[PDB]
Amino acid sequence: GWRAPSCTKVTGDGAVTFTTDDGATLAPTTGTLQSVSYTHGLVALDTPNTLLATHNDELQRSTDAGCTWTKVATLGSGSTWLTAATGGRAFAWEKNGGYLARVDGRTVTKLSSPSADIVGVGTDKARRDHVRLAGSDGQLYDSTDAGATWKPLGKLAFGPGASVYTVSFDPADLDHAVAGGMTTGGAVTTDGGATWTAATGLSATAGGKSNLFAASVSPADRNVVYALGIDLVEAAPNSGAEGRHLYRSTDGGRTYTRIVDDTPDTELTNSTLLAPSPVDPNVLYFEYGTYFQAYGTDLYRYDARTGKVGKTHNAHDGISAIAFNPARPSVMYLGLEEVQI
Amino acid sequence: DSTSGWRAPSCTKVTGDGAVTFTTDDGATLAPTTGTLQSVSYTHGLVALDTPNTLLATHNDELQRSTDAGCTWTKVATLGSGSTWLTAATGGRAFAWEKNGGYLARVDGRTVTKLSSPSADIVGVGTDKARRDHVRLAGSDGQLYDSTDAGATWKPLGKLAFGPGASVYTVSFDPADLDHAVAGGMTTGGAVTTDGGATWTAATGLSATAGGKSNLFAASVSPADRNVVYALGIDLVEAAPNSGAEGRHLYRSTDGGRTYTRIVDDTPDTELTNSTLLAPSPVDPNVLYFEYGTYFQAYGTDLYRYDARTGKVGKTHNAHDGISAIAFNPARPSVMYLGLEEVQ
Ligand SMILES: [Ca+2]
Ligand SMILES: [Ca+2]
Ligand SMILES: [Ca+2]
Ligand SMILES: [Ca+2]
Repeated sequence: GWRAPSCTKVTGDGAVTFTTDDGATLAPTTGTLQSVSYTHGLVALDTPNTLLATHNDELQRSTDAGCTWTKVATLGSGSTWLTAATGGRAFAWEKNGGYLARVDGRTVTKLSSPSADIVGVGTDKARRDHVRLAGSDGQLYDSTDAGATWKPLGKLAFGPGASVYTVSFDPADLDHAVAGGMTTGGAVTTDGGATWTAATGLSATAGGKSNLFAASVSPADRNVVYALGIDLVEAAPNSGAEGRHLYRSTDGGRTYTRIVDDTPDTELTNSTLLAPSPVDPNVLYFEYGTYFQAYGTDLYRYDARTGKVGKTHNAHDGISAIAFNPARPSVMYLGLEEVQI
Repeated sequence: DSTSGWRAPSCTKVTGDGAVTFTTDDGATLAPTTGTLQSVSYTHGLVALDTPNTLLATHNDELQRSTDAGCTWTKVATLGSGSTWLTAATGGRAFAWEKNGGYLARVDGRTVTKLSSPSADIVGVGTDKARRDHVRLAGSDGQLYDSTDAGATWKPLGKLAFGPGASVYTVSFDPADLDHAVAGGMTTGGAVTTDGGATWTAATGLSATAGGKSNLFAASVSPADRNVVYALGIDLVEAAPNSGAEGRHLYRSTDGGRTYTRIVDDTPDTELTNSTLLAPSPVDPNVLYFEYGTYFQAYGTDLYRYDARTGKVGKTHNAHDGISAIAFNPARPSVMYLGLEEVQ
């Protein structure tokens, strides 16, 4: 049922638009985005032509593949991420906060998160009531009643006393997850947290420490993981080297290789958004944007076939979220930021 | 009757190993060097001395000297540290010290006197222009120390800049007044003393939020105006999680370090890091030079020039991996000496 958008202009408040050319042009929106705005929540659902977004605390829905956006509800948090689930369902959650809710069509059920500091959420494609969640100590939690109740699952990803930035769940297999921590680098599980294996390759120095700020298992190939981190040995004081790179694993998160470096031409931060292509395992989108000096936003496209990074530029202050049209993934939905300087 | 003081370099190429060159046009062109800088190299130490046409540099562990305004560089000695910074004193003297280390030595002409630092984690050194043998030093706990015998012996001076358990990225001394110093802390923002650390005023303006936490990584008092201070920091409130904002800016004070205003933001056109080198003009209080460089994708080095008259930043670009130190010709400050980096 899914189709490409049958429009060139979007009817909505300006928080969500789309591009058909990797950001070279953005569809005009009827509304003008107002400061202060972030759009951290944006997903395509399995339901044909249906998307959800959260613009600040406003949950929005489109049922015509992004041509029209309408308010559904106001959520109890002003900064939520979305994770799609089977059957017109999604989970809304505050990254590094405690807010957690379930969306069923347009109905919102606020849940009791088992963690006050959520760093990842994953859903079971085969079992729509099955959902997992990670806390910032590296503990995974499991629910089989659509998030109504929760049990701890498995062991801590890096053992006790660790600070975990992120857990990315393989969309094809919730038993497969990657964790990124402070000084502890990366870890990977394939048995739902029963055992964890430390990743290598995030430092150019054997056994070197690193921060793994963000990770994303490719929906295109369970063996491909994209990551953002700092090699703490490379970032030795007085070196003046930041040590910040993007990385790629091709063995499911066991070993990583540097693929992009933090430069003015490929600008990285500790918060760079990672958007792997859902169909091409070679392709990673990422972005940089700032309102300062009205610099605008760079939308980057990495392709592992050559290792090269292309970029387009637009005038918005940032892109907070990216989703892909399932029928034509070259159509990309962009959730936008506007901050008044 | 003539004196023969400082002059601009009377040469077109530099005879030396390639760690130090000069520019007459803010980095648009760099003087060629006879030698080719080799990996792995950093030149963290570089100063112009008071003595006519004399400079010192440290290229890794090699102390180097020039007596012809940078046209010829020769080895002086191998130092006990491979990463040292230089602070000029009067006449022919400088102090060599390892930032965030314990190595400390005095250079007089070509003579190196190894000293015993009162701190194993040095974050700042300042010299007294009026008293040749008077020097001060800061440790990473925020303690200042005082020596009146050219660094041979030391006594603690004043109180900790921030207090117990609050460590310090830097202490910058006013070159015109060793009683005036700026301290930069981890989450504790900035402080300033005008009485040699007896009292410390907490700075404002490093966070856009009143009382907000911040990191003050680097600070430099203008040699052209004791009230002008340039600084590198992160506004930790602005850098809130999920905001995506890095919170990193350059700042300027016009009251000696009591209050700061943002002047430059971290963008691809004005690239900042937690280690951005700060080099205020020695003669124009409006002008600050700073640097960004990386060898990744052979990006090279941007040398930036901020001017408070207009608020604008200009830049030049060169192909080196980085500029690790900057000094100015005292007689002709548009002549700038650059210490360079090279990494495989
Ligand atoms: Ca960067
Ligand atoms: Ca704007
Ligand atoms: Ca930067
Ligand atoms: Ca090089």
